[PDB]
Amino acid sequence: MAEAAQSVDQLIKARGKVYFGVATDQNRLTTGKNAAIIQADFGMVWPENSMQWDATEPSQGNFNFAGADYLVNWAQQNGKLIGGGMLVWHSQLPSWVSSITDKNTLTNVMKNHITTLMTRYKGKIRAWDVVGEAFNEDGSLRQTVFLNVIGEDYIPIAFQTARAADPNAKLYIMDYNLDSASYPKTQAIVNRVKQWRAAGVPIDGIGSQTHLSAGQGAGVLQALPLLASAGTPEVSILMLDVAGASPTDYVNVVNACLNVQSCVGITVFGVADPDSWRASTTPLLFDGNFNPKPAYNAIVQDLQQ
Repeated sequence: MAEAAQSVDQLIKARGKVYFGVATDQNRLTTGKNAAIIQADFGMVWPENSMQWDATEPSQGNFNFAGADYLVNWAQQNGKLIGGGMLVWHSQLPSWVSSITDKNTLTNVMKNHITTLMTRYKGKIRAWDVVGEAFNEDGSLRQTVFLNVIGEDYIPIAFQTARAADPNAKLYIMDYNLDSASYPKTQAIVNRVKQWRAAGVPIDGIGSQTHLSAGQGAGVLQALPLLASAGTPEVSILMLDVAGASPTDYVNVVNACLNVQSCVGITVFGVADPDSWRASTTPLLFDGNFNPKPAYNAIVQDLQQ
């Protein structure tokens, strides 16, 4: 009953991009047709939760890598690239980290978390989301424990530490609602990343978590070039999904990446609609029967060359 298809990963590489990827983890790989679809159609996998802080360091200095190892091992078995993260994020943070008020203590904790995770997989990981969701909607920095205890230097320090732990990895800052050039948040992240790179922070990429509502794909055609103007080596579309999964929206986002030389690829936030955090809007590229949806076939048509 499986349908004939083409790999969007193979097609996007033929157009000069690095990958078309997907978020997943052990329980998805064990169920449905996820592993088979990822094997056939996607070239990079990202851990949805198994590399988050609550999963990997549930108490200080006590690391748990079972779920992360599963994904890394599966990807290597199956010839897939691997992305990791998020290393520094206020969500899915254990309470013991929020307990800390001493600046030097939290710095050491953050640096240890980054170094331990990145060293375990040194040379194996294409890219790490070093800092995620650091900005408020108005463009100011989000008042997380890291900002409140360490200050603004937590971002410089996090990236310097990551570069040392694995110099081969691409180091990303990531955020959401960067989907319109008109947003104060989009302009602010660009301004701050330019200034951070002038301060020597090794921010290799900006990753735009592109959770779109219907019709918002068109806006990414202007938002992504604006993000590229920060001058980072790379940008990327991360955690893509689209309410309604209209082919027009999905093709607009793909074309945004094709239009930007620093865009290295696109990652979709899961395989099949029923597993989406917004499943009721059927926002992914495969349906509940694990068959490719019209948007998948529209991407395929757009990437033919």
